[PDB]
Amino acid sequence: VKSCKGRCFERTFGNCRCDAACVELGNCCLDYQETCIEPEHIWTCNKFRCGEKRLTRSLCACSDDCKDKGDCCINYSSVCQGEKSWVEEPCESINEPQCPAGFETPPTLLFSLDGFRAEYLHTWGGLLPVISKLKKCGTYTKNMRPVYPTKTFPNHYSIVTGLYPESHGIIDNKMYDPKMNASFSLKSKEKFNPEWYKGEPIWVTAKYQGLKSGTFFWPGSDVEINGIFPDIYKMYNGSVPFEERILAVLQWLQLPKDERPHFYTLYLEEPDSSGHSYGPVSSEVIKALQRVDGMVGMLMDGLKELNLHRCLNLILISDHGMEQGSCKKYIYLNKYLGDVKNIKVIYGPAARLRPSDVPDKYYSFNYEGIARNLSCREPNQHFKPYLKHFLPKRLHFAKSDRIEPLTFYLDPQWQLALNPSERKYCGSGFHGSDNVFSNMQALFVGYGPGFKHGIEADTFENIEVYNLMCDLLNLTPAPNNGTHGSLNHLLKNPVYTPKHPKEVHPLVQCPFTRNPRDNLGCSCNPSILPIEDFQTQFNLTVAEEKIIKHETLPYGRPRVLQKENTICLLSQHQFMSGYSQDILMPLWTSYTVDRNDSFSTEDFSNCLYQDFRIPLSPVHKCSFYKNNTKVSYGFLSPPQLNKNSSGIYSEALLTTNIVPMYQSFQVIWRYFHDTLLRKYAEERNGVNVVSGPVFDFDYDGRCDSLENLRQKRRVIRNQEILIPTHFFIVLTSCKDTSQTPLHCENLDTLAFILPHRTDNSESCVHGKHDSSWVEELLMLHRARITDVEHITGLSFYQQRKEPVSDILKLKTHLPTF
Ligand SMILES: *[C@@H]1O[C@H](CO)[C@@H](O[C@@H]2O[C@H](CO)[C@@H](O[C@@H]3O[C@H](CO)[C@@H](O)[C@H](O[C@@H]4O[C@H](CO)[C@@H](O)[C@H](O)[C@@H]4O)[C@@H]3O)[C@H](O)[C@H]2NC(C)=O)[C@H](O)[C@H]1NC(C)=O
Ligand SMILES: *[C@@H]1O[C@H](CO)[C@@H](O[C@@H]2O[C@H](CO)[C@@H](O[C@H]3O[C@H](CO)[C@@H](O)[C@H](O)[C@@H]3O)[C@H](O)[C@H]2NC(C)=O)[C@H](O)[C@H]1NC(C)=O
Ligand SMILES: *[C@@H]1O[C@H](CO)[C@@H](O[C@@H]2O[C@H](CO)[C@@H](O)[C@H](O)[C@H]2NC(C)=O)[C@H](O)[C@H]1NC(C)=O
Ligand SMILES: COc1ccc2c(Oc3ccc(NS(N)(=O)=O)cc3)ccnc2c1
Ligand SMILES: *[C@@H]1O[C@H](CO)[C@@H](O)[C@H](O)[C@H]1NC(C)=O
Ligand SMILES: *[C@@H]1O[C@H](CO)[C@@H](O)[C@H](O)[C@H]1NC(C)=O
Ligand SMILES: [Zn+2]
Ligand SMILES: [Zn+2]
Repeated sequence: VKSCKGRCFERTFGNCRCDAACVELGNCCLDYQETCIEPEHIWTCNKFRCGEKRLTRSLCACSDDCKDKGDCCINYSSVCQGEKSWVEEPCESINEPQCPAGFETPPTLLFSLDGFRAEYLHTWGGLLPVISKLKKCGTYTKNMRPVYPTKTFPNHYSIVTGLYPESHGIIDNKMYDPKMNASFSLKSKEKFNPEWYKGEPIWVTAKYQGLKSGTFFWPGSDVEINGIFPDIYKMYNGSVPFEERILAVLQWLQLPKDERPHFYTLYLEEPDSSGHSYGPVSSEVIKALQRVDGMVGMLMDGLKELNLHRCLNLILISDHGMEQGSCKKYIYLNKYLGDVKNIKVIYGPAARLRPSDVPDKYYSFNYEGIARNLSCREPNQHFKPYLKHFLPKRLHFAKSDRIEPLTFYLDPQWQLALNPSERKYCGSGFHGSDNVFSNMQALFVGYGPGFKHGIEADTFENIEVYNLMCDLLNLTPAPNNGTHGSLNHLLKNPVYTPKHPKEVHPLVQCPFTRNPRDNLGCSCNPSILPIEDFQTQFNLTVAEEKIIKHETLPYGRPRVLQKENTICLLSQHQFMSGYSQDILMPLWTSYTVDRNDSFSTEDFSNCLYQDFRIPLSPVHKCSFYKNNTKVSYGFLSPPQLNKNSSGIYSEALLTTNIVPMYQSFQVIWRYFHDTLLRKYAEERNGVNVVSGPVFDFDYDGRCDSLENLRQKRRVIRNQEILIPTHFFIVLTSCKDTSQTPLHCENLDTLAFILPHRTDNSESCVHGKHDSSWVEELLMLHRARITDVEHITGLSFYQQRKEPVSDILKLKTHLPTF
């Protein structure tokens, strides 16, 4: 008499009412809403609904017959039969997958929570029980590094292609292509134009190898790519409630095996939506995090009902993080340029500049002009104009013609526009900043038979996930920017065992040739002890060679993977090197600074000794460089480093150990070898060094072919000289500072690809100590060893006893401080 249970919408006499008219009269039963109305709007059972008379308008049922008719709400068993929800069960390991026929290869589901920054789980884990249990029972990283720019379409498409945006063509949510003379927008018909989307998304990879795919939203999944759609896909519609998306995927997993997909996707707009609207630290973001946690729980409860919770490989992921924007942390360019109307500026933290008159002036326009106009205009300026090829190589943001030739690099929390009118609310949450900023780091949790249990992996990049998903589905990956095997440590049973790459040609021989001691035009410091008998000093016993090889190449010599190359090994007492006769320059030197080594202050300028192992060339003579305004030279292995004396190491002054070097770059190079290298050596109990030139004239992150290098030589004093685009450095010590670089159990690495520029305008030098700015520039231009490998065509560490996959893990690491 006091409850609507069983009598929804039936007229009553005397009892509280359960008809629509009761509301206005205020004589409804206490439970009228929960019993009769709520079921039309919710996907959950509760203590009011358990044993309900079936309602015709209810989204799912909590009636006694719901199991038989198979339309129970997902939480029915937990709430109405007192069984445990997935999250309530303790972790148990999934060694053998428990799958139906059709799933001999188990399915993989890629579940994106847009704008879920890694920090949300660090801080709010206690409010997020389901995601917290997936972490506890699964494979987790505190930080997954997204691609630059840290935006939705770029990162989602990178996750399913393993490609940098510069290569997959989706470089932002808004772009212009000058060859197509079209603009890309998420609100335009151009979003569906196949021409934008390059590479091979995993659902295409899967199709070619006999697996069907089912996407409930993913950037690109509603587009015909290489003539292919997913076998099941949805036209984007953000209004579709999360519950309906999850329920649909659970229907696809019940398809008969002939039509049932193996690869699934799920995309939710939260907590990105709430992040923008209310900021990453807000009541709205907390409620949004609890909601997506509940939705993940709904999937797991759903998989459990289907007995697929020990079958399906789930990758819970996000595209990027979220930062608090501020109207006080917004740069407007009109302050420096005036209210000009000939330029269009892409606003945000990944701001870019382009002429209005396109495609006509797209290449011809004076980018360099505005670049110089906007450099070092204030002290502690919060932005930096960069021609795209001068951006740090770690950002891999230049190759595409869709990347405007002038870009801006913004400090954390800072954004940029032309003027206040051409942006949105400045106080909103935002993302797009440098992919190494803490608040831009993303979520990754892997749970299922394929994944290890209770593992916390070191930080990895989302471009590695394509290969991982391919391994989980026994697919052969399309060519991508991931290092295949670098994530084998996440997998119970790795399917791909990587091998170190084999070098194409063997080392050529550079033998001693008797030739006349020639004048090089050098005014050598009298301090330096010249090389009196070369043939004597460099005819080494195999006993003596083995001592040097062990001290300078403790990890093995760099191997050269280039097609056409003639490299030869040069021994010296303190360093080894690979010399290119084809470019008259070493491709790499290797030496080791010990904790108790000496660095000389004695001048060694305009001093060189002839190396009788290679033909003498005009560009190897002090005379070529004497009062030369266009280029100078520098040494790879540092002459300042003496082990046997307290003077200058004479063997380092050989013509074979010099590289063309702009006078402005010498400031950086000197500071590194005089100050920093000594400090590193002390702090780490020694440091092995490998340094060399880099030639990336195509600014594509790859070493240029020898064919291409011929046409890139400059003419200076009627000599053909090849000037490096960058210089690389790779420092290697031990994790354990009790050990020296020659006897490490575990390698601690730190690599740089320093840009080789005619000025130091990048660093805004004037009125600041030399000390500060050089370390700041090194930090900004750090790189993975894998980045160095791709851009030099070298391969390091091939003599380490570690398995290959462990070395790939080490080479793909990027140091964060
Ligand atoms: C990330 O991974 C990417 C995929 O592996 C990789 O990009 C590939 O780069 C190579 C070389 O730049 C591209 O391969 C072709 O190589 C020749 C060079 O001789 C190009 O000329 C050729 O272009 C073409 O032009 C022809 C016109 O006559 C035509 O017949 C061809 O069909 C073709 O259009 C190729 O471009 C390859 O396409 C790239 N793939 C993609 C998807 O971008 C990146 O280098 C790698 N990034 C890093 C930093 O490692
Ligand atoms: C995008 O997804 C939206 C949410 O799924 C969807 O909106 C919803 O569309 C349904 C259509 O059934 C509306 O229901 C209306 O139509 C039925 C059919 O007879 C009648 O009961 C009523 O006239 C009812 O108003 C929902 O009201 C509506 N839901 C919401 C929250 O707006 C869109 O249709 C989807 N598609 C596109 C392309 O926009
Ligand atoms: C490149 O695209 C631009 C912009 O769409 C084109 O410019 C337009 O030209 C038409 C022809 O009279 C006019 O509608 C307008 O002057 C422009 N339209 C807009 C929307 O700005 C241009 O024709 C295209 N082609 C080339 C190669 O320049
Ligand atoms: C079906 O393929 C897709 C998947 C996602 C798409 C998308 O995802 C987004 C949604 C909303 C915001 N804006 S937000 N999260 O602030 O409200 C951004 C990206 C935008 C446009 N098309 C898509 C097609
Ligand atoms: C920068 O260019 C603007 C025009 O866009 C000009 O008015 C201004 O004087 C320039 N500022 C310099 C050169 O510092
Ligand atoms: C030329 O080089 C010498 C030292 O070799 C240097 O002291 C001098 O400044 C330079 N001369 C000119 C013309 O700049
Ligand atoms: Zn996003
Ligand atoms: Zn966003």
